[PDB]
Amino acid sequence: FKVATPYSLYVCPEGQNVTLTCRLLGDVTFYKTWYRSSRGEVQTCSERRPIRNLTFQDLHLHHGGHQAANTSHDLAQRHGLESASDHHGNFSITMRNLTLLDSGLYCCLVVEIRHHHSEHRVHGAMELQVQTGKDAPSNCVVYPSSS
Ligand SMILES: *[C@@H]1O[C@H](CO)[C@@H](O)[C@H](O)[C@H]1NC(C)=O
Repeated sequence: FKVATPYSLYVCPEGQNVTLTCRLLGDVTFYKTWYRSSRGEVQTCSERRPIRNLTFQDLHLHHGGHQAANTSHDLAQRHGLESASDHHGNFSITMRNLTLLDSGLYCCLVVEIRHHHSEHRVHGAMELQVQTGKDAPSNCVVYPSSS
């Protein structure tokens, strides 16, 4: 049971939209959320820092394997953040109108809860650099995670 991050680096200009993506390979509930963190030597995605004033708890989803889930219209409208899990193990966070305060190390956490004492936690890490200089790209440049 594991998480694939297609892309480890996203380099976007201010004012763009970006979707950060994690993909799930593998009844049971899932807890899935997003937070900014840091890339430690032995542990990455431990510390849970806010994304634009919201926390992993605000952005979290809780859904069954036959189920999709997304954050509310009022969250999207108010914070320009949409977190969404489709039926195909695609888990994403869509950020509207990037500012330089959006840069950071983003983590998707996915918890498989098979039972009260049976939780498996997996995370994916990806950097978002929001650029502001004359050389900033016209839209997101993205760097694959692998091969
Ligand atoms: C970002 O997304 C919204 C759709 O919610 C759209 O109105 C806007 O044109 C988009 N901005 C860019 C730069 O694509």
